Amino acid sequence: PVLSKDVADIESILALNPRTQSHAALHSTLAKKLDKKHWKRNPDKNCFHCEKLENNFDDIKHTTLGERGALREAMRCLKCADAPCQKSCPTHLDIKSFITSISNKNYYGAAKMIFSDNPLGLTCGMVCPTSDLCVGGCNLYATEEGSINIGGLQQFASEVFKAMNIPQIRNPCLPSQEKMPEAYSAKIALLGAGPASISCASFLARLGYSDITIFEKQEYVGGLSTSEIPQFRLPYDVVNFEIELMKDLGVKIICGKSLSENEITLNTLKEEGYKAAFIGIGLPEPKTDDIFQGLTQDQGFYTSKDFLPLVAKSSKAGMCACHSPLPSIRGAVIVLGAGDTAFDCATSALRCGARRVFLVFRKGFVNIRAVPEEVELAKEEKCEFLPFLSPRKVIVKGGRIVAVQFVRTEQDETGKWNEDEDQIVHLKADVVISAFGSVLRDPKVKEALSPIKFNRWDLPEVDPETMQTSEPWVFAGGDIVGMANTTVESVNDGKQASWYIHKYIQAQYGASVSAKPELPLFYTPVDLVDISVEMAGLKFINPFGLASAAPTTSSSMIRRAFEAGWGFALTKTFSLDKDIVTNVSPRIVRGTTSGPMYGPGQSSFLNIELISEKTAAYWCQSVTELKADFPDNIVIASIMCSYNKNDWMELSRKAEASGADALELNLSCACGQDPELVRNICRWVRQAVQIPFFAKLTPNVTDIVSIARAAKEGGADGVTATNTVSGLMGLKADGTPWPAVGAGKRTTYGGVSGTAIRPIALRAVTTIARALPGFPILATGGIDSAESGLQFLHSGASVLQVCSAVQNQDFTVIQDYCTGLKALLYLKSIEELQGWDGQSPGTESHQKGKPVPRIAELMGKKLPNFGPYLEQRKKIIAEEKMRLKEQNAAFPPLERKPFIPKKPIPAIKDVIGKALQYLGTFGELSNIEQVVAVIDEEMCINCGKCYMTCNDSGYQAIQFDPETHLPTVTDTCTGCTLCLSVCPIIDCIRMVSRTTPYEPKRGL
Amino acid sequence: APVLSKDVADIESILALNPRTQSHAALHSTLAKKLDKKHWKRNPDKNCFHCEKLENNFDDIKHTTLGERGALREAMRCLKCADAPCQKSCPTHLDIKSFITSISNKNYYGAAKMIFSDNPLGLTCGMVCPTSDLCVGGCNLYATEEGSINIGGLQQFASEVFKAMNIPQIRNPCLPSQEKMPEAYSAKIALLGAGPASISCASFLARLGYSDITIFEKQEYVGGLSTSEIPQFRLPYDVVNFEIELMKDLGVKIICGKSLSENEITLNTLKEEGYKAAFIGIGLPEPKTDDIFQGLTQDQGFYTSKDFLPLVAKSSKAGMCACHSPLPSIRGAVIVLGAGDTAFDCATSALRCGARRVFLVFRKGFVNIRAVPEEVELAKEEKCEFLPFLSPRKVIVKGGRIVAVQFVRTEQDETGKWNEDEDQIVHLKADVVISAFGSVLRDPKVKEALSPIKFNRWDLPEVDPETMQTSEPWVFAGGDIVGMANTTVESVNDGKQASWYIHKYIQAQYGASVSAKPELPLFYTPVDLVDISVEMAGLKFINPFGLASAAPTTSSSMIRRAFEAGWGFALTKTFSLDKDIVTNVSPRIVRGTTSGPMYGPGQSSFLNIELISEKTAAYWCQSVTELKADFPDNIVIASIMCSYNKNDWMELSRKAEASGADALELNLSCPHGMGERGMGLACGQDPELVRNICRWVRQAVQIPFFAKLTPNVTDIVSIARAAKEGGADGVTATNTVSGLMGLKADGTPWPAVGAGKRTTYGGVSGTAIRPIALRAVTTIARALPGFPILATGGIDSAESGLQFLHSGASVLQVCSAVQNQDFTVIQDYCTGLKALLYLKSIEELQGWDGQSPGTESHQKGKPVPRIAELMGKKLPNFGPYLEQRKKIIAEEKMRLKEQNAAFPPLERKPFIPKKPIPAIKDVIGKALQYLGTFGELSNIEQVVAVIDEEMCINCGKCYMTCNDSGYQAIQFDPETHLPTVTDTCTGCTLCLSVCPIIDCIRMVSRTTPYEPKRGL
Ligand SMILES: *C(#[C])C1=[C][N]C(=O)[N]C1=O
Ligand SMILES: C#Cc1c[nH]c(=O)[nH]c1=O
Ligand code: SF4
Repeated sequence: PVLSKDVADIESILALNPRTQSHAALHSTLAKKLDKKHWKRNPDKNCFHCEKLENNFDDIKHTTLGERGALREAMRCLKCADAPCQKSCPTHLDIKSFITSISNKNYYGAAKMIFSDNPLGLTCGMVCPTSDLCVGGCNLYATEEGSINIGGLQQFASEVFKAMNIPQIRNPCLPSQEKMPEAYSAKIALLGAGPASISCASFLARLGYSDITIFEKQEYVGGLSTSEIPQFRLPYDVVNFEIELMKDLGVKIICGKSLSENEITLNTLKEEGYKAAFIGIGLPEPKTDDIFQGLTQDQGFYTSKDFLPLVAKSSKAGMCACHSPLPSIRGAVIVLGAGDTAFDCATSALRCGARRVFLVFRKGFVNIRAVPEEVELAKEEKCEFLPFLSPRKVIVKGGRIVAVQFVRTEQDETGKWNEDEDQIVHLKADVVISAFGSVLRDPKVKEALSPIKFNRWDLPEVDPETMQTSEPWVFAGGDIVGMANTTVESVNDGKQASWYIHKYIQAQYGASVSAKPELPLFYTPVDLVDISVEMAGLKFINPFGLASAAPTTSSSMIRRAFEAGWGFALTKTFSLDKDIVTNVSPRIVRGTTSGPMYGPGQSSFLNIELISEKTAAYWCQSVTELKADFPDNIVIASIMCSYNKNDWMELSRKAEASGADALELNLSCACGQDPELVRNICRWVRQAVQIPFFAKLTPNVTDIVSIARAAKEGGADGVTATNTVSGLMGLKADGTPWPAVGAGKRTTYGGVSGTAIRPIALRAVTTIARALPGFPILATGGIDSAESGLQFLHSGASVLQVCSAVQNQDFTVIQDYCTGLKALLYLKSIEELQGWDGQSPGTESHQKGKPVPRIAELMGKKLPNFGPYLEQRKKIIAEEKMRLKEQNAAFPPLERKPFIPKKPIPAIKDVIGKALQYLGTFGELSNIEQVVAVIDEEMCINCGKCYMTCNDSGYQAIQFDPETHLPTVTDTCTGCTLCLSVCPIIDCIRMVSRTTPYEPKRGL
Repeated sequence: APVLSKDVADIESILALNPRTQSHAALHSTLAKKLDKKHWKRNPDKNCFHCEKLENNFDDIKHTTLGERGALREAMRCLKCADAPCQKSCPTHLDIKSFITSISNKNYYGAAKMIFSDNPLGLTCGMVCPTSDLCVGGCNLYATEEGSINIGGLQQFASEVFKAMNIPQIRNPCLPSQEKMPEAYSAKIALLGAGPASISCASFLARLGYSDITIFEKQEYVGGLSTSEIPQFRLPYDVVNFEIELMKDLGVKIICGKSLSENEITLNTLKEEGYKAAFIGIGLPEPKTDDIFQGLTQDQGFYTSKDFLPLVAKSSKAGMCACHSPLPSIRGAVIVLGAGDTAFDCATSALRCGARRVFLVFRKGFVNIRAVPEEVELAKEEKCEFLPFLSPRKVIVKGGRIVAVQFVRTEQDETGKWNEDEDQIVHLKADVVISAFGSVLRDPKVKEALSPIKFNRWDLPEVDPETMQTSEPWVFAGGDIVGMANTTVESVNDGKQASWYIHKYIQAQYGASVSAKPELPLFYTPVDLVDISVEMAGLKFINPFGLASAAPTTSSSMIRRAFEAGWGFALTKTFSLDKDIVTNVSPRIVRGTTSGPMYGPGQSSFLNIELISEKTAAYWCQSVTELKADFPDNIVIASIMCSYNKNDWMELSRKAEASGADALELNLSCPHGMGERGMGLACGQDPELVRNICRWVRQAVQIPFFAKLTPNVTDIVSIARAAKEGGADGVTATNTVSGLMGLKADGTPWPAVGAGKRTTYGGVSGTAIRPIALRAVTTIARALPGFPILATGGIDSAESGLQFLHSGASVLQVCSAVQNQDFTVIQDYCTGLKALLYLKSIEELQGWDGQSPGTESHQKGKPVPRIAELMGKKLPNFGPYLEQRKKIIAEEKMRLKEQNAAFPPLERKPFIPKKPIPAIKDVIGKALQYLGTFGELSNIEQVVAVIDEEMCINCGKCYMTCNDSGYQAIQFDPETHLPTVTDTCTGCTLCLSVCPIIDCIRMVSRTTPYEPKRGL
C-alpha cells in the first residue's frame, strides 16, 4: 500500500479539516439566506415574540461568570493606581486588589477584600447597576474591547467563597469578650432587616458590640433583596448566605416586630434601656394614584408592592414557609412607569404567564431613568414600550379591567410637561401594575419616630456625614433617608452610621475614639493560618521575599515592601568601590513570549542591567537601618566580586558587619558555570563570615546540580535557584534589536525573567532537592501567586523570591500571596472540599458560566446551542418549567452549617518537597495504564480545535459532525492529550482510563 | 549621613497615589460618593437627556473601528474555528478564520488579500456590514461571557492597513499574456449602474481575463448608495474611491452620464452595438412615496430619503462632486418617518445638519423595528426620540413652512391585523419631515429599456437565483434591483455569482466550455510575485518554512497534506532501528502555564514527554520514497537516532539515505554514560560525543546532514563547533528546553501517568522558549559564520520567522504553532514573508515596522483631533475634562463650517519599488552587526521616557512600576490621572514595557545632564 496516504475512512474523518484555497467560492445569495439560520447564535432581529418564560426563574444576568471567563476578565483588568472604578463604588471596594486576587486564582482573598468593605458583597456583585457606578469609571472604557465586568468578577469570587462554606469569625484584633469595656455591651436596636441594617449591625459587631438586635416587621429577612428583587436576578440563597455571615458575629434578629405607634417606638426602646437605634425600614408603602382607587387584584390591578412580593414568595424557596402559587397573570399586561421597578414588573409578569407586556411611561425614551442593563432585559424579552402617555382611566366591565385610557404628554419649550386632552389612547389590557415608586406614609410608623425631625420629602433628616437624626441616639440610612438608590448605597449608609453610632455610644460611657474612622476588616479562620517557615536557622514570618532586582533598586523601596507585608528582601547586588559600573539605557524590555499582548501580566521581561549603581557604603548603612526598624523581616545582602579571594572576604565581612541576616552570592551575573570556581568562592566567603550565605545559581548550565553541589561543598548554607535565562527577546522587522542602545542601536544577550521561565526554574528546584535532600533552596523564576509559590514549596524550596510579578504590578501583591497561601493550606483540612483543585471547585457542566439544566430530554440528544437545535433546547426547557409548576421544591437548611477542619492545617514545613515522590525517570512511568480523551458535549462551544489539532498534530481520531459541529473522540485515540491542551473550555475534555485494548500504531 | 532607607519629603509626595496595603475599611459617605462619581465618568450618563452637539461633525462614530493594539488583541482571541460558522454566515463566504489568523500574526497584507479575494469591496463591507445579522451572528464565541468576535472591525483594520500600503491590484497572474487569450475574452460586456453589485461583477469578470468591460453609470459620481447615501461618519468616501481604483487596475472602464432608459441605453441598443452580455445593477433609484406628501417641497421642509441623504453626501464627501455643496439647513425639530435602516441614517445625518431634536416615528412597535441593533444604537446614543404606533395622516403647513404632522394611533388584533384608530390622534410639532419608506423602481422609461425580460409581481426583473440570469440568456441582474439583497455584501455577492455564469454564457457563445466546478480567481498584487525561495547546504527550498520533527509529523500522510498545503519542507518524526523500539505513555503533551490561565488559541508553550516515533524505520523509509516521488520540489529530511554506536549510526543513516531523503537530521537526545562530568546525560550535551557521531555519519552517507542541538547546555557553540568538526553540513537550533510545567495544588504533576500520578522532566516548546532559541541561533551564527542553521523554537508567523533569518538561520522549522492551529498557517507565513520583503523596497513606507504603520495618536483606534486648544491642555477623556474636549471639538467643527473651502482629496497613485526586492539570502544574518559585548554598548548615550498624554488611558501602571520597580520618577496627577516623566528618569524602560497602549511611551535621547544614582 501507499503508506503516506490516508485511507478512505480517514479521508472521511478529515472532510471538515481546513485546507488552503486556490479559488474564490461561489455561493448564491439565496442559498446563503437559508444557510444562515442553521448556525445562528444570537437573537434574530426579525423574531418579534417572547421566548416562553412561564415559571422560568433561571439566571438572566448578562454579567454572570464561570471560572474560565472570570480568569480571562481578571487578567484583562489593568489593576490601576488610584483606581477610578473604586472612586465610583459607593462602598469604596478595593477593586484593583480583589481582581488581582482573582487573576492569581486566590478567590478567598478576593472575597475577603470584597466583604471587608461590603458585607453584602455577593448581592451587590449580582445587582449593582455598575454602568452608573464602578464600571462607569473604568479606564478600559477607553479601549475598543471596553470596560471590565466588575460586577460579575465580584459575584464569581463571592460565589466561590460561599461554596467554601467558611464562617466569619469575631474580629481577632479584639480583646477577649470578658475584657471588653462595659460600653461594648450597650443595648443597640436596628429597625428593619434590609441591606442598611444588615451592614450597620455587621460593622458594629466587628467593632466588638455584643448586644445588637435587628427588629424586622415581616417573617422573612433581607428587605427588598428578598421581597421584590426577582429570583432570576438575585437568588434567595445569596441573601441567606450573607445573613448567616452576620449572625456568625452574634447579631440577633427578631421577626414579627414592627416600629409602629402601638408596638416598638423610640420611647419604648429608650424605656427598655436601648442606648442607640438605627432606622432602616426603607419605604414600605407604594406610591398610589387616585385613578386606581378601589381596584382589586381580582379585577386585574396591582401596585409593584402588591405584585413583586407575590412573585417572590412563590419562586423563592424558604422565604415564606407555606408554598404560594404564582399570580395568574394571563393576557395583556400594562406596566406603568419607567423606573427600575417597572422593568422588574415587566419581566416578572412574563414568568406568571403574561401573553404581552407594555411598559407605558409619561415622558420619552431619553427620559427613562432605569439603567441600560435593566432596560435591556425587558427589551430582549420583547416587552413593548409606549412613551409620552399619562394614565387617565381604567375601564372595568364585568368586574375585570379591559382597558386603560391615556392622554398624550409633551414638553413645550420651557421644558414644562403638559397633557394634551384631545390626544388620547385607549389601550386594551387585562392586568395593570403601577410602578410609581414607594413612600413612607403610615401615620402610626411615623408617630413611632417622634420626635425626630422630618424634612420636605416626609423623610427623617440626617446629617449626611454621620447619619445621625435630630435625636443624637437615633441614626438612619438606606431608602428611608432618600439618598440611596441602590443596595450598595444602602449598605454604605449603614457602614457610615456604624462608626458614628460607635462614637456616640462610647462618649455616653465616657470614652473617646480615634479622630480617624477605623472600621475593622472581614475575617475568617483562614486568616489565623500560620505561614511562617524556618530555614538555615532563620525565621521567616512568611515565605515571600523580594528578589535581588529592580524592585530592590533602593533601600527605601525595601522599607515600603516590609511595611506592605513582605517576609524578606534581597538588596540589589552590590560590589566594592573598585568595581563601580554604569548602567546603559534602555535596559529592561517586555517579553514577546506570549504575543502582542500589552499591559498587565507580561509573561516575561528581558534585562541587560548590571549590579547596583549605589555604593557598598549606601547598602551597608541601609541594611543596618532596615534591620534596626524591621527586626522580624529577613534582609539578605546580595554581593559580587571578581574571582579574587581578598575581595570576596572583604565584601562579605562588610555586609555581615552591617547586620545582614544572610548573604546571597551572585555567581550568575561566568564563575557560576564552573563548579571549581563556585566551590572556591563559597569557601572564601565561608571562612570570612559566620552568618548563613546562599549561592545564587545560573540556569544557563548543562547540569545545575553540579554547581549546587559545589556551593554546598564550599560551605554555602543553601542555594538560590535560579537567576535569569540567557536570551534575546527579538528584533524589529528592520533587524534592529530591542533593547537598542546608543546611536548604533546595539544590544547584548540579556536575562529572561518571569512566568516564561517558571518551567526551567521548577525543574532546577526539584532536581536540586532530589540530589541534595534537605539542602535549603530559595526559589526564584516566575512566582506570581500563592498557588505558583506552593508549586515551588512542593518542589523542595523553603522560601520564594519575586521580581517580575512586582514589575508587573506593585508591592501590595504580598497581601494576595499571604491570604492565598493561608487559604490553600486551610482548604487541605476540609474533607468536604477534597475534590477541589486548591481554590477551584470541580468544574460543573456550564454554558457561559451558567449550569446546564439536568433534564433527561436534553442529555445526549446532540443539541448544540445554536440554530434549530437551540430552538429545540428552549422548547424542552420551557416544558420542564411547566412540569415543575406542579411539584414541591425542597427547603434549604434553615441555615447551613460551616465545614470544620477534620485534620490539622499543614504548616509550610509539612508541604515542602511533597511533589518529589511523583518525580522520576521515564522508565518509572507506566506504559500499560493508557488514557483516552472524552468530551463533555454540554460544555463544548463547537470550535473544532480538538479536531484540527488531532488532524494536523495527532492521530485523526476525532469525528467533527458537519451539522452540529460536535466532536466525538473515537477508539483510535492514543491519549496524547493535545486536544485537551488546546480546548478553550476548562475541563470540557478529560483524560480517562482506557478500557478497550491498546495497540501502539507502528505503521509498518 | 541621614536615613538612607527612607524617602525624602519630595519622593513621599511623588508616591502619594502609590497603592498601599490597608488594615481597615474605608469611610466615605453616600453623599460624598455621589458628588465624586461625576469626576471620573467615562461612559454615557443615564441622567443625560441632552445630546452633545454634532453639527458638521462627520467623524467616525462606528463602535467596531479598531486600531492595531485592539485588532491584535481581538484577533488573538478568535478561536480560528474549523468549518467556521461565521464564514457560513457571511454572504461572500470570506475565510474569516484565515484572515483573522493572519491579523493575529501581524500579516495584514495576507489578511487583506484573503478578504478581497472573496469580496472586492472588503473595506466597505468591514465598515458597514450588519454583522449581528450575518457573520458575527454565527460566531462560536457567542457561547462565552466575553462574547462574539468583532469580525467587521478586524476586516476593516486589515483592509485599512492594505489601503495605506498603496499597492495596486494586478492582472490575474495565472492567465496567459493578453495577446494569446482566446477571442471570447474580448467579448464586449456592459454593466448598468456603478454600485456594489456591478463593481463586484466587473471585478470578477476582469479576473477571469475579459478585456472589454464597461460600466455605464447614470450619475456623475460612482459607487452607488455607498457614495450617495451611506453617511460619511460610517463610510468615508475615500474607501469607495480606493475600491473603485482597485477594480480599475484590472482595466474595467466606467462611463458616467449615460442611462439605461428609453431613448438612451436599452437592451436593444446594446445588442445592436455588439455587446454580448449585460449585467443590470441599477438598484432601486426612486423613493417610495405616500399620497399625503403630494406637492410638498424642500423649501417647506419635506424630503424623502432619496432627496435628503444625497444632499448631505454631496456636501460632506470631498471628491463626490465639483460642487462645494452647502449642508442643508435643518434647524428645529425633525420628524423622520419609518424605522428601517435608512430612517436611522436620516436621523443621525439630521443632527449633522443642525437639527435641535429628531423624532423617529413609526407605524408599528418597538418589537417590529427591522433595523439591526447596531444602527438603532447609534440613533439612541445620540438622543433621538422614538415614537411607536403612529401612522402619518397630515402634514400641516403655515406661512410657507411645515409646522406639524398629525398621526393616527395603530393597534394589532387577535388576528395580528394592523388597525388605525381614527379617534386617537397625535399632533406633533415639527419643522422638517423626512420620509424613509424605502426605495422602488417605477420610472416607465427605465423599465421599458429592459424589454423584453420578465418582471415579477413586485415590478422587479426576475432572475434564476443560482445563476442571476434573467429570462434573456445574455442579460443578468443583481443587487437591490433583484430584491433579495438587503446589504452591500449580498449585492457584492450577487455580482460575484453572476460573473461565473456570464463567463459560462459568453464562452458558450464562442463555442467553448467551462469547468463544471465554478473557479473564480483570487485577488493578486505585486507582493504575490515575490520570490521566497532559499538555498542551503546545496538544497533548494521553495520557501523557508518546514515542519519540525514532532507531533505534526507523526505520520507521513500528514506530511503529504502539509506539502499539499504549501509547506516548503518537512522532517520525519525521529525514527530508530527495530531493536530500539519504544512505547509512548499517556498523557504526554500538555499546555504551557507560561502565560497564565488563558485557554484555547495561542498557547505560549507546550510540554511533552514523547519518545521517538513508534513507527518502524521500514514505514518511514518507504514513506520518504513515496513523498519524494510525489513532491520532488519539497525537501524531506529524515530525523534519526541511535545509541552511541558507530555501526548503528552508519546502518540507520544509510537506510535513510537510500530511501531518497534529501538530508538527514541527527537527533542527539539519546543518553550515554552517567551524565554530570559537567556535560550531562544526552549525547548532545557532550562535544566529544557529537563530534564522533557526526564523523560516523559523514563516513556512511554522501547527502547533507544536520545535527539537532539541545539548548540544555552550558555552551551550545562548543557543540555546534564539534558537529562542524565531525563533518556535519549544519545544525538545527534548537530542540526543546527541559522543564517541569507545574504541579496541581495537591502536589501531583501534569502530565501525570498511571494510578501513581508519576511524571518525568519534559521538553518545553513554543513562544515561551523563543528567546532561548533566538540567542542560540545568534551565538552560533556569530561564532561559526556561514555554517547553515535550521532554526526551531517558537516560530509562529512570518514576522518571527524573519527575526530568525535576520539572526543567521536559513530555514525555519515549526511545531507548536501548528499544534495551536493546523497546516494552513503556511499560507499566512508565505504571503506574510512576501509582504515583509516587498515593503523593504518601498521608500515611502520606511517609517513602518514591517507591516505596522507608524502609530498615530489615537483613542480606541480613532485618531485624536489635531486641534491647538485641545493639545497639551491636560484634558483626559473622562469626567468634566471630556465635556470640555467635546465643546472644543464642536466649536472647531463649526469654524470649519462657516468657512466652506478645502476639497482636495488626493488622487491615488501607487508606490513603486525603488530598489530590488530582497531575496531571503539578502537578509540572512543582517541583524548580527547590532550584537556585541556589554562593553560595546554606549553608557554615554542615555535615554528617558516621554509620555503622549493624548494616547494615555490613565491607568497609572507606568507610575506603579517606576515606584516599586524603579526610580520614583513619574508624577501621577490626582485629578486628571495623567502621568509625567520627570528629570530623575534613568531610561530603564520598565514603564514603556508595562504600558497597555502601544507607543504611548517612547524612549528619547536624554538632553539634560546625567548622573547615575549612587545613593552614598
Ligand atoms: C547582575 C547583577 C544581574 C543582572 N541581571 C540579571 O538578570 N541577573 C543578574 O544577576
Ligand atoms: C525523541 C525525542 C524528542 C521528544 N520530544 C522532544 O521535545 N524532543 C525530542 O527530541
Ligand atoms: S501605563 Fe501608559 S496608559 Fe497607563 S497611565 Fe502610564 S502612559 Fe498612560
